Amino acid sequence: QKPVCLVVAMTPKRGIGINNGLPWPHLTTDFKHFSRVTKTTPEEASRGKRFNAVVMGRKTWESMPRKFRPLVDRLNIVVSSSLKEEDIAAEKPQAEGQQRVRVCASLPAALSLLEEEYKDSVDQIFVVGGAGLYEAALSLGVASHLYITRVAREFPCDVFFPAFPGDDILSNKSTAAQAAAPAESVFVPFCPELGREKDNEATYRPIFISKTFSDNGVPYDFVVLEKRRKTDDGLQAPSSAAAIAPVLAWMDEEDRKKREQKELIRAVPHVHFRGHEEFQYLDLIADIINNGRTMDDRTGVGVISKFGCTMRYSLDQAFPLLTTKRVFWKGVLEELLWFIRGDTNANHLSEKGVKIWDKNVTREFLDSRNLPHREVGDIGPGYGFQWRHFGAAYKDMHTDYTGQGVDQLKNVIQMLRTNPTDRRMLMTAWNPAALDEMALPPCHLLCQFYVNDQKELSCIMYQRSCDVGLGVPFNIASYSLLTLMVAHVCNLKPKEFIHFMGNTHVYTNHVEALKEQLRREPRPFPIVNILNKERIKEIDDFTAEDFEVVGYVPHGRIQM
Amino acid sequence: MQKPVCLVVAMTPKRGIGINNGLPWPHLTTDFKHFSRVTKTTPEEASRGKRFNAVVMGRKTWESMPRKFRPLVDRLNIVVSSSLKEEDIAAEKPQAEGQQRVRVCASLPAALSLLEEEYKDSVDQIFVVGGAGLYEAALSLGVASHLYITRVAREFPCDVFFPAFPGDDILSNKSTAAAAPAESVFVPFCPELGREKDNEATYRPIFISKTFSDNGVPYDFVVLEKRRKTDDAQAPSSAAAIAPVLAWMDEEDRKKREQKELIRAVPHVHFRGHEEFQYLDLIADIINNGRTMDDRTGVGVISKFGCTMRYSLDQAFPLLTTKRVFWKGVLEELLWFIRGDTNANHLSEKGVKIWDKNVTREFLDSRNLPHREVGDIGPGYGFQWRHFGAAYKDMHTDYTGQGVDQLKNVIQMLRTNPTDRRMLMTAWNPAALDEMALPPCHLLCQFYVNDQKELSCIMYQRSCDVGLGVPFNIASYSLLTLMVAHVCNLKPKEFIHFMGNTHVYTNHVEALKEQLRREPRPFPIVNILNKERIKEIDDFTAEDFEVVGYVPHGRIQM
Ligand SMILES: NC(=O)C1=CN([C@@H]2O[C@H](COP(=O)(O)OP(=O)(O)OC[C@H]3O[C@@H](n4cnc5c(N)ncnc54)[C@H](OP(=O)(O)O)[C@@H]3O)[C@@H](O)[C@H]2O)C=CC1
Ligand SMILES: NC(=O)C1=CN([C@@H]2O[C@H](COP(=O)(O)OP(=O)(O)OC[C@H]3O[C@@H](n4cnc5c(N)ncnc54)[C@H](OP(=O)(O)O)[C@@H]3O)[C@@H](O)[C@H]2O)C=CC1
Ligand SMILES: O=c1ccn([C@H]2C[C@H](O)[C@@H](COP(=O)(O)O)O2)c(=O)[nH]1
Ligand SMILES: O=c1ccn([C@H]2C[C@H](O)[C@@H](COP(=O)(O)O)O2)c(=O)[nH]1
Ligand SMILES: CCc1nc(N)nc(N)c1-c1ccc(Cl)cc1
Ligand SMILES: CCc1nc(N)nc(N)c1-c1ccc(Cl)cc1
Repeated sequence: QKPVCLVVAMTPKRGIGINNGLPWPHLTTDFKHFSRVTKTTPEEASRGKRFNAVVMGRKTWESMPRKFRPLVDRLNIVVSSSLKEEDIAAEKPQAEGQQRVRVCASLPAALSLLEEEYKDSVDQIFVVGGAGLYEAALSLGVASHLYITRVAREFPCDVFFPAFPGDDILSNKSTAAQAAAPAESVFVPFCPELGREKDNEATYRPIFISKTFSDNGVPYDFVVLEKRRKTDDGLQAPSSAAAIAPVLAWMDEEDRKKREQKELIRAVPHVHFRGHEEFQYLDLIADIINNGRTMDDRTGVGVISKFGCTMRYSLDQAFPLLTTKRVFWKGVLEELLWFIRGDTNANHLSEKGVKIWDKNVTREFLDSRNLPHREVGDIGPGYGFQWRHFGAAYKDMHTDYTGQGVDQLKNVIQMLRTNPTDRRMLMTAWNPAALDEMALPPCHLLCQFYVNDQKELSCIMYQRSCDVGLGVPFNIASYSLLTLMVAHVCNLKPKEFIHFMGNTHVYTNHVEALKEQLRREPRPFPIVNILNKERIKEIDDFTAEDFEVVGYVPHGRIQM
Repeated sequence: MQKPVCLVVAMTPKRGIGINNGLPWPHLTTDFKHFSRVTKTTPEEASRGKRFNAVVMGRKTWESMPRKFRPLVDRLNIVVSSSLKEEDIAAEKPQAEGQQRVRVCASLPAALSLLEEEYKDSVDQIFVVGGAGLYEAALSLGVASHLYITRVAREFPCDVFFPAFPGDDILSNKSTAAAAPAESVFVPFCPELGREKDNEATYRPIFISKTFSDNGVPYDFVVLEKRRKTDDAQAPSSAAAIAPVLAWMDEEDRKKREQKELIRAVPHVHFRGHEEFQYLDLIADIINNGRTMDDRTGVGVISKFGCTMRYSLDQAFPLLTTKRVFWKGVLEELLWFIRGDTNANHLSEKGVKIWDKNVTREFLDSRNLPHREVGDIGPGYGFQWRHFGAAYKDMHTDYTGQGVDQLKNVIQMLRTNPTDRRMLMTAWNPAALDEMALPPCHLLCQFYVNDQKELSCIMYQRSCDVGLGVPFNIASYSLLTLMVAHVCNLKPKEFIHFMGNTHVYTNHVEALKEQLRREPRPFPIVNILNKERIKEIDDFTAEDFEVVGYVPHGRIQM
């Protein structure tokens, strides 16, 4: 009895085709993935001819170009009542060592044919579309695994993958007892022989979530879902390992005792291959809750903290705007352009609807800072003032500072353009002489740039204090966005943002909300495009209308 | 023999194990726990009708054992002796219920046969636990598959020594003495074949732990494995479902790996607990995976961007051991930093010349500082630490009260509000960079206190020569953390190293590959002397520190 899997690419609304074609421009990595999965013999992936079978409906077969069909090096089965096997053979000369294309009247007939006629030759069976055959395979319950390429952008479609148990992997579902009726869905039998019985309901659970890819401006990732019941929950010589085991046992005794005391928090534990880069962020939250120390802090709330943490995010395919909770993109962008301008007037942010600075520039708060001479909204000689005018004497948010202090951002960009191997391309906001004049001591206080041999730019930012629940996603996007902007005006390609964290903490009053967020599987990351690239020559040329975020499909509000 | 035999011992770097029929060092608590856990645990519990292990010892070791511990409880005890009588031992202290009668045997082979014969169903593992006479017999018989060695990092006077053995280079540097065939015990690989030229074994490390200490004594744990000397010059459905996808995702890295000869430090060590493995693994990862480019001086640099390491400070001090670190230089330069001094002649006159090449008239002129006196580093590291933002005239000026004194600010906050999240000290002053002989390399450090009065430090370094600078930099900021912890009545916990451009020079690669053949030795202890006299960071002098148990490998021939 041979394994059956489904292989499909779909939009978040399950769109898979239009006018008997695909909805999107060509997805190059997905095509490699489709070929490799369906052509790979089982012994190869784990490292007389044996081959796999691909089963498709008639429209999917018709949708292919004559030169491309049948799919090479796999047995092709077409489910159809009208197509004839002789016609297919008559299309073009049969190639050597290629299986004759078979036509069957239903999916059960196709599987029975493979089980019986191809018992010694076929290894694996892939159902590869379209919606008619996917629906048949789901309702039959024969698919142990679904290989889904989640395309993050929406496209006009007229053919959709059937709704299925587990399709919350694609998009947000009204499920908090607020749905008007049980969601539309195929019934998937867990034991296929027992059909539709209440006791026999299955669901598909993700075991695999890759990092985000893109081609042709389309972001997407790869997931593998495994059928489950709905009522469900180095290497060394053995002698070497046995000699070592008693020493490890006593060395781990103190940790094992404290593990067995508390319950260990773990983000979406059923996902075994955790390639998505947001798993760094989810695992960080879990590790702070599990292993941080509870302590007191400036605000009085109480925190769990760890000291010295790192994450890295790729910028060459997609943009790390986190998906298990929506990030305030407009605030990230408006605040970064404000920084770049050297602006210290937080009212300019507030009037645009970005309120993040307001609580720290009230008359009340500025007086707690012993700055009663500060007009409301004046953050003092803080972040952007130090970036563009490091060391200048500060009067107020209305003063013109052109030519005062050191313009670090200009110096970094000039060095990247002329001497990109330089090891001093740094920008800092931490000016200890100015700390008492500021509304807040800088939090993200240092960044460093680096170029490799292929004109790829990377950025490290060092943050002294990190609220992982609320601040960290925002800071990831700010400095990733900065890296895209610097790369563009320096004729570089953005490669990586690297995040160095000092005091890294969650607030104890957020612990329960974070546990709920840690039940969410990350979605594919969006793409951030720079618009009007020919117009933008210098870092000061960017405006708030020069950016577009594409394919951003985050989880909704936290039910807590 | 169906039953495994292992040797368990603690020894100084000179193989010393005993004096006056006792141990040569103050009590080592963690080693005593380790000894009990290893010899007591039966592999049902290690891997996770009574079964037990046996411990076999010589008569003097039996006599040395404090009577409250003797016989070793929950283990069968066998004493090898020509004079002790089993009846006398039993009458001296009769055994509790469910404990084993102590046996007496005339030789190690007699003891091992008794165990294979009479204790077939009950004994699991056999440990030889001393002393030198029984260790020598076991080594020469070749019955011990593994050696559990506690490496005590300090020499102590001893009158009894572990025998010289093949593999004892794991302990200390071996001079040009050849002497070994006459000196070392010959260890049969196949014990049945005895001493034949084709039957020669050696012991190789598979396990090196992090460094522990008790009572001022640093030490670590290694397990050695017997080898031939001629060796030397989830559910399957889930996993199978995932495999084709991983196969294509890894195809690019796989085809580059197949073309590269991967560098790997001492790859026979499988458990790599020693914290110096982070440094050795970093060298390897830079050579395997760094990008080769050219730098300021036109030579090749292999570089990576954004690396980290972490070193514990609560038991030992991370003075690296695969190559000697210039401790005097580390300590003098830090004291100089703490003074805000910028006169590199003050270092040079103490035999610390690390700054000289960057304060010569010729070099200073290349910095467009022709008005700088020889030896004047400008407003650099310690000046920014103690006088941040102050305007700089020369290295003779008195800058008292000028600028921001970050170091004093950090100490006062640690003393008064330790959970503050702003305890930072920076040397990166962009307004002063052009006046400095060198732009600062280690430019920012941040402190943190947990709920147990334990202090940690992060230092951020923009440019890291892993071959030469980084071991020095690690010692500098670990030492600074020890000093800050003391004057704040805190305990030092951890030094965390954040690295930007992390590189090795291509013309060091050959010498580095040699270094990567060296197994790390236990870290030494750094003690602060005269603690009662030292109340403020400025109070420390060079005489206030001692380095205990520092046993680094010697110089690289390449
Ligand atoms: N994004 C992706 O991964 C994929 C996208 N697509 C897109 O999907 C669309 C085509 O899919 P679709 O339109 O659903 O058509 P199908 O490929 O499902 O072919 C439908 C035909 O196949 C036969 N058939 C299908 N289901 C059954 C069944 N249960 N029992 C018996 N015969 C059956 C019938 O053939 P007859 O009428 O001859 O009896 C039916 O008319 C195209 O736009 C294509 O581009 C296709 C594959 C994968
Ligand atoms: N640091 C460590 O890990 C350890 C240290 N020690 C230290 O080692 C010292 C004792 O070791 P050591 O002095 O060598 O004495 P031993 O413990 O080796 O006992 C020596 C006696 O044991 C018997 N014996 C030993 N080897 C043989 C043999 N091959 N064949 C027959 N009988 C044998 C003889 O007993 P008889 O004379 O009765 O025939 C011999 O006189 C003490 O200082 C002790 O503290 C001990 C154990 C571990
Ligand atoms: O960009 C920022 C700015 C602030 N914070 C958080 C860290 C702390 O929780 C708090 C700042 O207060 P202090 O670290 O100064 O105490 O806000 C961030 O996470 N990111
Ligand atoms: O404390 C120090 C000072 C310097 N370097 C190394 C790093 C670089 O190889 C070189 C300084 O060169 P630049 O990065 O400034 O170009 O010295 C260190 O590793 N540690
Ligand atoms: C490469 C497109 C693709 N990607 C994935 N992940 N699955 C598929 N089933 C297909 C596909 C679509 C149309 C045809 Cl005709 C064949 C295959
Ligand atoms: C705990 C000391 C110790 N540590 C180790 N690692 N091995 C040993 N063989 C011993 C030891 C020393 C003397 C006696 Cl009598 C028994 C055991």
